[PDB]
Amino acid sequence: FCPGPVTLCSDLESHSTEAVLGDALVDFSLKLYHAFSAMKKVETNMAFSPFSIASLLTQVLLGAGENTKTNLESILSYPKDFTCVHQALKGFTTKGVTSVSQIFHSPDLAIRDTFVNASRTLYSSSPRVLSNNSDANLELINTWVAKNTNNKISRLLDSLPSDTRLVLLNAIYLSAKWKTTFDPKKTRMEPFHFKNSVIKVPMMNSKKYPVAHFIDQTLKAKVGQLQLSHNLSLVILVPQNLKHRLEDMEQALSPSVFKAIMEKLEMSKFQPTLLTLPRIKVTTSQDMLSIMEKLEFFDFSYDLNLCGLTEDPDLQVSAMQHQTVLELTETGVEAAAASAISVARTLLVFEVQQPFLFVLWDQQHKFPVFMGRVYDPR
Repeated sequence: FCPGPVTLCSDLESHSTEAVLGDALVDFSLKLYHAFSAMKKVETNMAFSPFSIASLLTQVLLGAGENTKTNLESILSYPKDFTCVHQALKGFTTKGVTSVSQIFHSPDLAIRDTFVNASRTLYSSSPRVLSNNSDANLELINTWVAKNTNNKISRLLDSLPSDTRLVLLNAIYLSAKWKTTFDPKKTRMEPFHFKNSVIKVPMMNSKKYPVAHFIDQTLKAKVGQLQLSHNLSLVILVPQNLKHRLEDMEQALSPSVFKAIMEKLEMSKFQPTLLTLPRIKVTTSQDMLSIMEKLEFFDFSYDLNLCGLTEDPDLQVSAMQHQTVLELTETGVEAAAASAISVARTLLVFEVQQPFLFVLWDQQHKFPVFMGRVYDPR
């Protein structure tokens, strides 16, 4: 027994589910954030895409039965009978990233016909078959990923198991950039508070950068939003004083707090601000089967039901890999506006000079495209 293929939703029904999906992706983002943080060493930079990971998992969900279906739904925070999710996900795609997801399988694993067309339609690729030797396959996968990421991700995999039957892959990079360009002639070495010490890093600077910002009292953090191209923004969360550790802020960032931060920002206006921050440059490669286990999802390596994908009775995911590349330097779409001098006696300020958490936020559909943290900008 296996659930028959999911039925397509009308356009109207699919638009109604955007808000549900937005809510789930926020929930899911936080579960990932803590699991990513639990896998990594204590004071490290990281960046991941809840959206593109969710999309990959949802494409797997498309082929799941039994407990795996329920277990995936829980992880993803989807309610039962969320059948339009596969179309809504496709509608949320942002052109400010290039994301590539793919399922690769051995030749001895037969993919069902009903999964092939559903997959292509809804996720823009049907599963791809691997070769009969594994050296060939590594290079097949890495070349495919390079090809499809305009060479930003050229080594998604270092190795593969020798008995590889099913591989799940997502690679993603940010192509959007700052709506307002930073003047590279102003970038300056400034202090950044890291460990108990002060280090100097290059900081992008403006005296009047449009920033929407406030102070959140539950987080004890300054919250600032910078506008990007493609209806995306970067939201930066920095603990107020050096008194506060990023760790404590991480704990306090619940889904309600997170949501509230986002609803507040949609209503906060962008204002001329004295702004200082490092260049943000983070690449993270993560074995996602360890993350799925941290999230207490075990099905990929034990008792898997992907009956919709394949009839094969002895199935496990041999590898699941995610890579984000996220880079924001001075380059922006538009030149800074001008003002005549000071006029102002009081100027707004937002300076990023200690470890911080970030969310790259989709303003149109209200979800996190990326999330992560920077401890050391070098």
